[PDB]
Amino acid sequence: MVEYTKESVQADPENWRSVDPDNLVIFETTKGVVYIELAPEIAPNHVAQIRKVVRTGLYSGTKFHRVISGFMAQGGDIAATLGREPDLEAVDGEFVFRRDPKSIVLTVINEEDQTKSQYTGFYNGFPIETRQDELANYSEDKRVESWMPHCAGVVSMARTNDPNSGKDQFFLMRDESRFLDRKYSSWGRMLEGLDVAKSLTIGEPPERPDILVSAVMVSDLAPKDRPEAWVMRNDGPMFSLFLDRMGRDKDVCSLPQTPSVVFVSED
Ligand SMILES: [Mg+2]
Ligand SMILES: [Mg+2]
Repeated sequence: MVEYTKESVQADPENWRSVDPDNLVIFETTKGVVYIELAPEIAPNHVAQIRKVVRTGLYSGTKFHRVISGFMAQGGDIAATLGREPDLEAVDGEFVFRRDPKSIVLTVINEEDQTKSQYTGFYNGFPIETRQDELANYSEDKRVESWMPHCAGVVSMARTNDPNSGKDQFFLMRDESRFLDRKYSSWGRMLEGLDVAKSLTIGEPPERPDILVSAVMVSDLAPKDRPEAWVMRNDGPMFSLFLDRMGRDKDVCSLPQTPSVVFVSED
């Protein structure tokens, strides 16, 4: 809706947060590129797992083997294309995190007095849903339960009925899917490439699935080769204007994603 230049973003740290290259993953697919920001504060062990799997090279060539319109695109089944079970352990479910409301502060969408058991907002460009902050007054850890809801753009971990079976398979959220919330380990967000995810070939499985051609951690690239990503600061005034413009009656998943931009290197 609004295009932001690299110059305008770099000059304005009040409104733009630079993404850590070790939190930035490039998924090159047969429908285009997806840039994912990892969310270590939301799912620390899953974020470590994704870095680990990416760095094995084993995601390369994995299919998007389960793609459901209006839901998600699932990929990352290494065994299916490697031809053998990979040397890879499962990761325990991380469906919620314990948030300190004095430390990790959500930007609310509506400033009106809250009256529900839960609310949503943004932190570092990630959508967040939470139990009420007032519970932290008396909880044993002075924290409250929060999670990253499965809005379009979120990236999460596939699993079986076993909550600890997440390992390699992931899904790219194509549409708001709140029935997944608190049941699947969301761990990242597509800064760019939601449209790419929404274009992956549908099927269970597709006859001829799209492919995750390569995955790269940006921190593993030489400095001059690194794309540079920025995410609008939810607590800054440009985001206030964005909410004004888009509608503050909307829940976090009915808004667009937090404005984000990825700039690739010159030749
Ligand atoms: Mg769709
Ligand atoms: Mg409250």
